[PDB]
Amino acid sequence: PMVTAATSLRRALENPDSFIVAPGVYDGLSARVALSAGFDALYMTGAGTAASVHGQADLGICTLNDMRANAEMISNISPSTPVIADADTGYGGPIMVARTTEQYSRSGVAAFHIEDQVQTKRCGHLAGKILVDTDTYVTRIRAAVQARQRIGSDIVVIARTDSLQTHGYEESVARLRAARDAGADVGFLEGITSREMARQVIQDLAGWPLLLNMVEHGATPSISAAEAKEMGFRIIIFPFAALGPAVAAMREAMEKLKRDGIPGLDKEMTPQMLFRVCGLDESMKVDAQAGGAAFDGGVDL
Amino acid sequence: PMVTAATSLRRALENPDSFIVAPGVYDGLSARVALSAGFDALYMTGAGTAASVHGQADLGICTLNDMRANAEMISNISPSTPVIADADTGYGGPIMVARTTEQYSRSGVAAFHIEDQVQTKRCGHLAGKILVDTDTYVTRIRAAVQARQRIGSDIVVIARTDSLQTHGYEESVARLRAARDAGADVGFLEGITSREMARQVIQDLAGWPLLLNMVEHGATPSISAAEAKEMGFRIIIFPFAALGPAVAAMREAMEKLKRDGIPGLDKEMTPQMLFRVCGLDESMKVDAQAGGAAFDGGVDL
Amino acid sequence: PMVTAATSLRRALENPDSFIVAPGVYDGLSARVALSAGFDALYMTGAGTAASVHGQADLGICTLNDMRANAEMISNISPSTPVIADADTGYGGPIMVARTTEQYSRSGVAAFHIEDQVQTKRCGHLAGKILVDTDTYVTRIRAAVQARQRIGSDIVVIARTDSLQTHGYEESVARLRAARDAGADVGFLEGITSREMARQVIQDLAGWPLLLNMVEHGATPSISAAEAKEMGFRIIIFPFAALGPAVAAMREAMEKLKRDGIPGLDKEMTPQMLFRVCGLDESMKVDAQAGGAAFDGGVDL
Amino acid sequence: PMVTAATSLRRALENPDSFIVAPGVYDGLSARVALSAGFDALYMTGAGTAASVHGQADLGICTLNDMRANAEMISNISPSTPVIADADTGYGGPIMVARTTEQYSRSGVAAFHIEDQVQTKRCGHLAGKILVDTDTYVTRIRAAVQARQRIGSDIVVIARTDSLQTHGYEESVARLRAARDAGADVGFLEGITSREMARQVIQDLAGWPLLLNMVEHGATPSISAAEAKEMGFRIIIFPFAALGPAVAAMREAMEKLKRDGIPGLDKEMTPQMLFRVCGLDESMKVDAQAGGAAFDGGVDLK
Ligand SMILES: O=C(O)C(O)(O)C(F)(F)C(=O)O
Ligand SMILES: O=C(O)C(O)(O)C(F)(F)C(=O)O
Ligand SMILES: O=C(O)C(O)(O)C(F)(F)C(=O)O
Ligand SMILES: O=C(O)C(O)(O)C(F)(F)C(=O)O
Ligand SMILES: [Mn+2]
Ligand SMILES: [Mn+2]
Ligand SMILES: [Mn+2]
Ligand SMILES: [Mn+2]
Repeated sequence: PMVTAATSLRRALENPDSFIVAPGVYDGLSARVALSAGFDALYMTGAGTAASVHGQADLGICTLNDMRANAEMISNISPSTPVIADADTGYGGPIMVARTTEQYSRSGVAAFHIEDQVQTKRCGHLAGKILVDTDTYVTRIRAAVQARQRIGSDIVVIARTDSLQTHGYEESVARLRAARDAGADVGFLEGITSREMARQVIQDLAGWPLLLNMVEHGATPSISAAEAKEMGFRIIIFPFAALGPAVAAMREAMEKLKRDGIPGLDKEMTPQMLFRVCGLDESMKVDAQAGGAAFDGGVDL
Repeated sequence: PMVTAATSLRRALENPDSFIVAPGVYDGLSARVALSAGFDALYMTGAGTAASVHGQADLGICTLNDMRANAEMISNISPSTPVIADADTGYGGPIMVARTTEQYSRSGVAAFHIEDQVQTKRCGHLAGKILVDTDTYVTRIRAAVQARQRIGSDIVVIARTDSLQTHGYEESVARLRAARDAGADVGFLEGITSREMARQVIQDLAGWPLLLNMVEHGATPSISAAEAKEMGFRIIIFPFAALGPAVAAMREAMEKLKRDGIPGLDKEMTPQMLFRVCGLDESMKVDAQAGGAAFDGGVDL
Repeated sequence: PMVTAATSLRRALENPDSFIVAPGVYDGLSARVALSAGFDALYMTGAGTAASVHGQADLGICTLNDMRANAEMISNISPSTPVIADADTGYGGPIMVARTTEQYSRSGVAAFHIEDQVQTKRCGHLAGKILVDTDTYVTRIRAAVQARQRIGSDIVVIARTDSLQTHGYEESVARLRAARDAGADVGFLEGITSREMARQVIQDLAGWPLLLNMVEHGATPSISAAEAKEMGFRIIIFPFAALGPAVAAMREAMEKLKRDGIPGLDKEMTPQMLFRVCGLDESMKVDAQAGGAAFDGGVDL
Repeated sequence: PMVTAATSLRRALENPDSFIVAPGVYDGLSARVALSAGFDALYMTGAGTAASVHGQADLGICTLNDMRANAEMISNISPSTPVIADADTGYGGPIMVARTTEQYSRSGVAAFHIEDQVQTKRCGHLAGKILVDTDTYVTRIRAAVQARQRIGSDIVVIARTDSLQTHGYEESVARLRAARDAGADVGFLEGITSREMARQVIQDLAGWPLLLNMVEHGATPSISAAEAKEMGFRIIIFPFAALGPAVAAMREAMEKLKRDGIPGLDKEMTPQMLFRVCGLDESMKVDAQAGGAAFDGGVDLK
């Protein structure tokens, strides 16, 4: 019997108390660090995938192949951490949304989210978004739900709406209701603009687990994880938890290297140290375990 | 016709006053950030490829597919900037050394490096490394040379040897010699153990450009670029330039997130901020030029 | 001094007397076979690709990754042989049409066609098609011409319209001329319905090279290369010239393997014969010239 | 729960009565065709993958990435039909054999085979084969077996040796044995020189279910389905069963296209027909059921 984190994430979002905290990772390393810090959930950012795999802004540039491989490898770094993964708008219509679902399920991906934008989608905290009508939107969600059923996957279907910005509060809620009716599992109102409004969605969709996108310095005012739990939310996501820090530091680092002529990393950061963050030691156990002798001796010095 | 940065680097390699300084990057973000900071050349670390793409240590886990893809994107962020891309051992015998060359060429890679380890390779600063003999190795260096000139490519072939730690300085120099005769453009003594030895290679192989691999806190004492230039090297790489610092900053930041429950990114790090680092302005022009409406009134909130 | 069939074909189309016959190929095998036949050009069918890569119909399930990979590899079987690569609707808006143009050009592709359906397009001989408005289409062509030009590519842009069935003859022509004005290299009126439309269109955009798509037993009367040349076409393609016969042959061989329980391939299908169809001899030479003893001996017996 | 055709097959293999007939497919077309002919199992040929995905010979060109992708798409067309996928040598040492085992399980691959060649392998019917040593090889086998249990897959680890051409019959059987020992489920003596040795090897490795690779016009004399069943094989594969014919038919099609200046395909082959061979109807039902109307009025021309 093979296992997926969809299952125990699914049980937790059925327990009305357990609260899910998920930092936003974008590649192998951010995922290894966020694990070491002791988080019990990860979020694979679409934006961060764009950044790292393409060097590109969050503009629909990422392909299903792109997202799925990244989502996959992030999922099996630790197969019991549920991974919540971006899936943008489904990489097409029903035919495509199902492949994405099927794919993300086989991959061990614990949840994903489908938004209501046109396929050449935009970061949610960006102006001038373009949406698809409610009918097409429900059709994506209904495909993802029917797709998981057919293969018996527990993968958690998260319905994002980007419509607040363009269409007003009332309409985004009509969309979330309509996604709840097609069988979605969690509701995702993107870019909540106020505490009044976080409070107001939660009651308007009372008893449906909702998710908060705590992207900072965008449309959404700062809510700590505790306050969100307390407000009623069931999941909070921090898409730039890794990406932000990593940018500031590399920048300073490259400017330092520029004036200086050598990086000057702390003497702690040895290649073995750096490798250990990426599972060196577990990787050599695997070799010694199967009769191999390549890491005979260790690996220092 | 189409241009590649092979020809600049190969040209610059001929003027013996030009000295190529290339920091390590390992994904799009590090790349854009290295570029933003004014570097004239980039080095894509294999180790860093393994870590960001796979979350794995540097042990030959990366496939040609992984490597090339990552090489092409990094190379095309800024087409006029030369990129020296790790090619491990050529991912096979000659047949593969050859596809490796052609594909890196087509990708717009400016230079690459092939070493004398078994395919199932390992970072050069760990104990244990297992090598192939001199003939096989030369076969690889010859395969790259032949495949480049067969397609009319100016990509720069860097001959590396990982054989100092087990076979001794003398052998290491003998393999560089063979390689030089086989037509490599640049010598790569991995894991130079002293300044004595740095000055010494340069002399024993005088006339022939050499790379210094400036990985700190490993086998090589800390030599700055200015100093390497003065010794007589032609290229200096720093594989962990972005990676060390990103690992530190993210570890920090994830620890903060865990205690704090909100990441607290500096206010300067809006979503737009971060996309703008990843070419958002330019992506927005392509559209407008083409001329699209998507982006109309930009994206600011 | 890297080179590309794109430029060879650019030139062909500059002289109106040149006539181009390009059979459909969909994978490495079809490609080798068609090359062995002596054909001077290839057409990588999108439909085709979907069937081999995915085991799926032509419904817009291939992503850019799929199509670029296939196109590149086909293109580099015989680098001197121009390959006309299907490129669907460009895999998104302008941003993606450039990435498509850039990648295809780096891959050695000679030409590609962009059409005017929605991104979840279907084969042009199915009913139903859904189209985007003319402006949105022109925006695509325009991005490919621009993208071409920013990078100095000679790649041929082929403007397709699927508008005949839904909008009729004259809207079709209107769209085509609109694309010509945007810098497109070749017109492509999908599923022309009569031999006199054939001739009407050729004088309707006279001076401008036109492609005939000779897919049989859908929408288009059966017209030959001789006949097409005479009519005044510049390029004739046959998406299923390899595909169909392969299907039918495999169908019959699977029944016969069904009943008889041993395939009974002809005495000449040895493994080695099959391999020589795919460059065994040439890639054994690659090795030797390097050279290892890998195939030292030969491979036979 | 998601269900793997690897279980249905593990269990089929405990039945001493179940004989598995598996034709070699290599792309989606050749999968879809094999299925409709009614086969209950498919074989992904390593060789055929090289040819179709790369245009290249069977020489170690394919990377794990390559092979997994084909193996995955091929398993999931009919997800209840077991797919036995080539795995070459496992693309490196344990670490890599582990990843291969893992990815092939997630993909739905029913079985995969691992050989004792150098990682730059060649078709086991070419000369020149250069092997690795027994220890090294058991390390590979033991790793796919440990990887498999670490994650709880039913995936069937087939053990293959190429050592017959190079090191003789008795060494060939020593290797195959060392490997039953490290936990492999199915044995694969590749390139059987004669029919009395096909009879012999079953005897020598009684207890353990074996696979015949029936590649025609190489080293192995031609032995049929019922005939290998009788002798006592559990699995027979025909790696070129899709690819031989396709080559012959395409060569002819090209000659005809020069002769006639048009393929002259049969009235039967409408685009629709070929598409339906590729599951177009299934595809269109997925859209309708999800509420999409993209295929309203259907898709046959009017
Ligand atoms: O992380 C993401 O990709 C995202 O979709 O959640 C987002 F943050 F960019 C967003 O659009 O909000
Ligand atoms: O960065 C690399 O991949 C490298 O090869 O330069 C190295 F640093 F890992 C090394 O092997 O020294
Ligand atoms: O081969 C193709 O992909 C094609 O676009 O030309 C076609 F045949 F499918 C078609 O749409 O005519
Ligand atoms: O199909 C294959 O790749 C194969 O391994 O079975 C073979 F036929 F090439 C072989 O090695 O015999
Ligand atoms: Mn996103
Ligand atoms: Mn390296
Ligand atoms: Mn097409
Ligand atoms: Mn094989």
